[PDB]
Amino acid sequence: RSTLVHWFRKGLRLHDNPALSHIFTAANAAPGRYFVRPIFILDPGILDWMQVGANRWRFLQQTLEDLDNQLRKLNSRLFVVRGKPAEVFPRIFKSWRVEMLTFETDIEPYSVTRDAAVQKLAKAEGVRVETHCSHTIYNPELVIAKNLGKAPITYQKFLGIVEQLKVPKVLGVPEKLKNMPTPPKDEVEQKDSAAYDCPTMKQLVKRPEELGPNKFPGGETEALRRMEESLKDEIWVARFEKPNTAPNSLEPSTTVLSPYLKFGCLSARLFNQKLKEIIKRQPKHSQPPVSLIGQLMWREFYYTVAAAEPNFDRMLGNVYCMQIPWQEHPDHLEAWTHGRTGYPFIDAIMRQLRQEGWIHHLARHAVACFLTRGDLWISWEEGQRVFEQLLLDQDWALNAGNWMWLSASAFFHQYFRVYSPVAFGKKTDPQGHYIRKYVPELSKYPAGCIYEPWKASLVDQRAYGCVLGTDYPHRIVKHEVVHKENIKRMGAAYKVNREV
Ligand SMILES: Cc1cc2nc3c(=O)[nH]c(=O)nc-3n(C[C@H](O)[C@H](O)[C@H](O)COP(=O)(O)OP(=O)(O)OC[C@H]3O[C@@H](n4cnc5c(N)ncnc54)[C@H](O)[C@@H]3O)c2cc1C
Repeated sequence: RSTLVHWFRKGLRLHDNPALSHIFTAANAAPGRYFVRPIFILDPGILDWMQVGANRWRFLQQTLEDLDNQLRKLNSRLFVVRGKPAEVFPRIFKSWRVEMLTFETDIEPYSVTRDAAVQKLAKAEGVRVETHCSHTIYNPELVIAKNLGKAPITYQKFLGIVEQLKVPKVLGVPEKLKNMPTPPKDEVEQKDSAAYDCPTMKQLVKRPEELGPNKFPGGETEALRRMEESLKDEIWVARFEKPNTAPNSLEPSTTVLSPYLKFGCLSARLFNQKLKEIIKRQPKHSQPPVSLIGQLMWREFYYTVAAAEPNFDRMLGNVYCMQIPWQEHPDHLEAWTHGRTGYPFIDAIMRQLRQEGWIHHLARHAVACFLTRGDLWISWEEGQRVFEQLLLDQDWALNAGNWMWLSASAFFHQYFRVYSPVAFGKKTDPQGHYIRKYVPELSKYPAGCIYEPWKASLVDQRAYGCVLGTDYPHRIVKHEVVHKENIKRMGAAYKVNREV
C-alpha cells in the first residue's frame, strides 16, 4: 500500500483546491490501495528568508488547527512535519512509499527553488508530481505568454490581457474518504505519537508579549464566514470604490480578507466568482480599478510582474525599479518603525499595525510615503521588512509591488504628489478618533490640534497631560521642509535613471 501526499504551503483550504481534490478522488476511486497524507512542513529555512511577527505566527497556528479540524471531517487529518523539505521528502518518500505528490504552485523565488529540488527528488524516486495554479485566478506564466514574454507593467494593459483568458472552474470541497484506515506509524511517529500534531500556540509564538488583540482569527472557516459577512450588503459590494474608503475609521472600511487570501484560507477564484454573481445582480456597480473585483485584479497584476523578476523585493538588480540613492538614518527608521515620529497620524497607523497586524490600504500609503519619497528618504526595502514582520497579510509580491508604487520606484511616477502627515487623515476623521484610540497619550487634545500637537501652547500641553518631548515625541522632521527637498532629490534620481 502506497501513499498519496498533498503538500500544503499556501492554499490552506479544503475548498477550490484542485491539488488536494485530486488526491482525495484518487483514494476513493481506488479504495484499499492508497494511504493519504495531507502535510504541512514547518520549514526552518523560511526564517532565514523572511521575518514573522507574533501576530502572524498566531494566525498561522489558528489556520493549521482549522485545517486539521476540516480534514478530520473528511476522515483524514493534517500531518505537520518539522524539518527542511530537502531533508524531509527523501525520508517520507520511502517510509511512506509515496506514489503521487500534489501541491499548489507559487511564484516566490524561495518557493520556485524549493519546488524545483523537490521535483528533482520526486523524479529520482519515481514519484508522480501534479501541480496546480490555484493561488491566483490567472496563471502569470500564461499572462506573460499572451503579452509576448513580458509582464504588462500597467494595470490597464494587464486587464486587457486577462479579459481574453479563460476563468478557471471553481471546485468545491473534496468528498469524504471512503473506508480509509489511519496510515501506519513511521519511524518518527513511533517514538512520538504527537510528532506530526498541529503546533500549539506555545510552540510557534515565542514572543507572546507581542501578540495584540485577537481580531482576525486564522482558518478557512473564518475566511469563509468573513467573506459571506462582507457579501451580505450587495449594495456596498456592488458600489465599492476603494479610493473612497476611509483609512482611519475605527472599524475597517474594507473587507480585511487579505490575511485569508495570503495564506490561501480563501480561494481568490471563489471570491472572484461570488463577486461576479453580485455584480450581475446589481446593474449600478463600480468597475476596475476601484471596484472590489478591481482589487482582486490588483493582486493578480502584482503577482504577474513579480513572477518575472526574482529580485522583485529589492532595488538592486530589479528590472522594474528606479535606482534611487536612499539614505541611511537608523534613528529615523527606528522612530517610524515604532510609531514615534511625532506625527500623530503616522504614529497611530504604525501602532495599529504593530498591535493588530492590519491597516487600511491608504493608511499603508500614508506611512510608506512618509518613510520613503515623502519625508525620511529611507529605502522602501526597510519599510517592506517592517511590513513583512508586522502584517497578517504579508505577501512577497504585494508588499514589494506596493512599496515600489508608493516610493515612485515603479508603476507610479507622479512623485510631486505627496501625502501630508497632518492633513491626509483629517478628511475622513476630523475629530481624530483614530489617533485618540492608537495614540491615547494625546486623547485630551481637541480636534483643532490633535493632528498637530505642537500648535498647542506648553500650558495647554500640561493641561492635556501630554507634554511634547516627554510624554509624546517631538517631530523627527519638519514635513514642510523635507518633502520639498525630497521632491528635488526624486527629480535628480529620475534624470539619472533616464540617461542610463
Ligand atoms: C506599502 C504597501 C504594502 C502592502 N502590502 C501588502 C501585503 O503585504 N499584502 C497584501 O495582501 N496587500 C498589501 N498591500 C495592498 C493593500 O494595502 C492590502 O491588500 C489591503 O489593505 C488589504 O485590505 P482588504 O483586505 O480590506 O482589501 P480590499 O479593499 O477588501 O481588497 C480585497 C483584496 O484585494 C487585494 N488587494 C486590495 N488592494 C490591493 C492592492 N493595492 N494591491 C494588491 N492587492 C490588493 C487583496 O487580496 C485584498 O485582500 C500593500 C499596499 C501598500 C501601499
